[PDB]
Amino acid sequence: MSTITLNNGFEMPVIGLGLWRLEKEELRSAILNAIKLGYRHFDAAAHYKTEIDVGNAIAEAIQSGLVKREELFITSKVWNSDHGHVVEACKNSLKKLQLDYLDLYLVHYPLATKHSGVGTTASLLDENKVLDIDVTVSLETTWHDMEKTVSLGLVRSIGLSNYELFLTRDCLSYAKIKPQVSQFETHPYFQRESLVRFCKKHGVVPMAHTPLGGATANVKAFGSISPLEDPVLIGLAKKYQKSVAQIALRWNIERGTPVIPKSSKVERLKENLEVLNFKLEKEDIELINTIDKKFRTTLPSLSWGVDVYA
Amino acid sequence: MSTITLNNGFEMPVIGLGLWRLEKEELRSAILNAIKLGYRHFDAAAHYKTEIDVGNAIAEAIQSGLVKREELFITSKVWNSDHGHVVEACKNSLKKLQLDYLDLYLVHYPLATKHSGVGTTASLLDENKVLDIDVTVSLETTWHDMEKTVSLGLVRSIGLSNYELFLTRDCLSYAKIKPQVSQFETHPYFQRESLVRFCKKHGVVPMAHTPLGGFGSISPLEDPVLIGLAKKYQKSVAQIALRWNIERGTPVIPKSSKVERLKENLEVLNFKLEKEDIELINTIDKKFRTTLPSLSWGVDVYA
Repeated sequence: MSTITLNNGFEMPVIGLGLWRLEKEELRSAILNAIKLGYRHFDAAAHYKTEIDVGNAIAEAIQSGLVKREELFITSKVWNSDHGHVVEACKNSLKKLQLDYLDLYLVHYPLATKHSGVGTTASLLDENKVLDIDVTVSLETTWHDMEKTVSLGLVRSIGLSNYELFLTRDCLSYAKIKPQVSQFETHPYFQRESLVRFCKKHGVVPMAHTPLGGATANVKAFGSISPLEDPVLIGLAKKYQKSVAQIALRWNIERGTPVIPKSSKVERLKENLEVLNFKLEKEDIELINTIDKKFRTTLPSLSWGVDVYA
Repeated sequence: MSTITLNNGFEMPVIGLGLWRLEKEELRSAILNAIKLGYRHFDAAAHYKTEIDVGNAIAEAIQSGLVKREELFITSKVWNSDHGHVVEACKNSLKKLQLDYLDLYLVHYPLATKHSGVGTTASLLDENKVLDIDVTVSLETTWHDMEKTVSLGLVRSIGLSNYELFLTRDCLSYAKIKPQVSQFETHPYFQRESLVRFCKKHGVVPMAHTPLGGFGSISPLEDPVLIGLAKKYQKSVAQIALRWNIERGTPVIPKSSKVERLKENLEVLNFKLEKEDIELINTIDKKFRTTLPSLSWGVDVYA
């Protein structure tokens, strides 16, 4: 089976295509190729500034008969600048994506910043070139407006992005609609066992963005540490006759954590989706568990002038 | 200038004695010796299980004329198991400490766990030996009850412990009484500049617990930069580390029983670091967290 049941009954594909940093012709080809290969889950966001292009690619695929809307699981996210404008931000995402509903809508960060206009998300700086962090809209107020997007019928499922244990426990304690999903960076070098286990205990599906850590299949410069170069994963890739990326992705799937790897290259798109077609043995899961480095690789731009993980 | 003005007008001594892991005769003597040397700020907590002994030492000090209550700044904290029983927990701390009011009352962690009885705080475990974390009381509900301890006259100033940027921004956005203080681990190997600056921007005084940092082991007091500055200023490395936090408006609560160390820590008020030397220390940040909850919780809250 290729899906996981969310706590409101909807089925979510456990492999999705992460769309962060895909643009223009590469974005169009990636989405079309992915749908042709069998991808049914696409992870977008307002602040990627690509929702119109994502919508155009999905529209082409539907109009060409490659897939039906109801077969797709489409996610977007409300940016930090719209924590006080959730419903209108949601309507704007739907307009740009050419959709009547979203399958999943996430709070992109547990952080409100100065509003910059609906549909024109931004990370505005103050007089000292420091992120203009808002201190008027609570995360709970934002969450209750996420609940409104559900009651309005704009969104089926709602959830969190980049929330950790304290913030997730807080959400559970004030939520009227419990989050369906909590998405955050996790992979074999940042395993976050306690956070994953806590989400699952309370019926929240944890979802791994950045599920390969720093890693890409490109030729690159020295000085970028990644779980895919770990000898443990290299050995397991040889054992299973899989790529190291496939081993890393399957490790998250084995613990009930869907993955949204990013890729435009058809060979790799195909390999990542074929993670559905093998299983890791128990002892090999336990071997991968030993290589955690507690190593965070997905960070906000230095241009914020604030380390939110300080 | 031995105090900093909180956003509600009360003065707080920038050097305090942290009482974590002091008990029995060591605790009583440390408090009496600290007061005699000039300490006026004492950082207690319900979950340290020592409030009765802390209160007895403070009472003895006042009774002997060493100090008056109004000259002392006393802090306690509500434990994770009491996030739904804040006023009861506060009155219990006041009873054990033999005080009529607290100067400062902190939420010990941004985490609620299963209630274990007022005055008998604990970190309870579920069926699989994992911390029994509560999902019914919000941090905002706890905060409004911290505000109620102020309304009732039990507490002058209220604040946060072990909250970081996302949680502190959230508190500021729903608080009716803005927190006076945010206390967290910070020292030259875990400088957290963005968090310190954010607190200060919004009128919250950041306060450094674990201000000296950390077989074998690791410590900022062993960094060649601090060792060199110690010789340059003719101070101890610990004094350099403490002064560095004081220089950026971040009070410190070092823990210590030995009179010689108590005295040296308080004399941090008697010298200043030059701008260029502060900048030298700023270069040695390691983002290195050393103060962690017990492994017996079975959960890494910083996961």
